[PDB]
Amino acid sequence: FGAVSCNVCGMLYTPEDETQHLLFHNQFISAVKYVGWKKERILAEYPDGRIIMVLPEDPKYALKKVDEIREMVDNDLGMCYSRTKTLLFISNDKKVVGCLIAEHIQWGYRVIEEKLPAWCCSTLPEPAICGISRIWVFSMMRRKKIASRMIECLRSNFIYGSYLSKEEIAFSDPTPDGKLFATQYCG
Ligand SMILES: CC(=O)SCCNC(=O)CCNC(=O)[C@H](O)C(C)(C)COP(=O)(O)OP(=O)(O)OC[C@H]1O[C@@H](n2cnc3c(N)ncnc32)[C@H](O)[C@@H]1OP(=O)(O)O
Ligand SMILES: [Zn+2]
Repeated sequence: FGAVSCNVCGMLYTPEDETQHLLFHNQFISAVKYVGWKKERILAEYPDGRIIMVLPEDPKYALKKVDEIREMVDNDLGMCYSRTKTLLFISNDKKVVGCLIAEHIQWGYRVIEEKLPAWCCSTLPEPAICGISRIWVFSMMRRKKIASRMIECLRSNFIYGSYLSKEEIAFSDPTPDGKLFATQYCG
């Protein structure tokens, strides 16, 4: 062996990999700490937690909380923020186990892109599509159908009174995990 997987941070490190575990560790535990603000925007309750949503109009403490989770997600993986919404899964331990950021696109044209291993589809844009920019769940909580619950809550609530359909959702170019999570839906 010689390499480790941290039991509270999830990273696998070791040189210079441990001097990078410290910085991500500190960024992690400080990011996932959810105190529990008043009048949170719960979309669904669960035995293993619940799903809140934050909007760009919310208090500063909620927004700054989201940018620090976001900034944590990006380093764990390596645009216009006024139109986003962010969903967070919190554990019963008052910790954030899942994050999903989706942009409301007003000017998106359906296109088909040829890709052997660009055609227009309409003269007008689609009325509303939900672009998923970030989908993240903490490694020691993965494979527990909790991103699936963030999509299910995404689609029930990203636009009040309507239930997003496969046509009405896009996403940014995925990772292997994002791909492995997507073929869930394709079919
Ligand atoms: C930003 C972009 O748009 S791409 C960014 C993608 N995010 C990441 O890569 C971060 C690291 N990965 C993760 O956080 C998670 O693996 C996510 C976000 C991809 C999905 O979270 P998960 O909780 O694991 O997904 P969830 O449990 O809800 O459903 C996963 C399903 O995907 C399918 N799947 C198959 N293989 C895998 C795999 N290796 N990993 C994940 N899902 C898989 C399964 O059908 C699985 O359902 P099942 O467990 O009942 O068999
Ligand atoms: Zn650690």
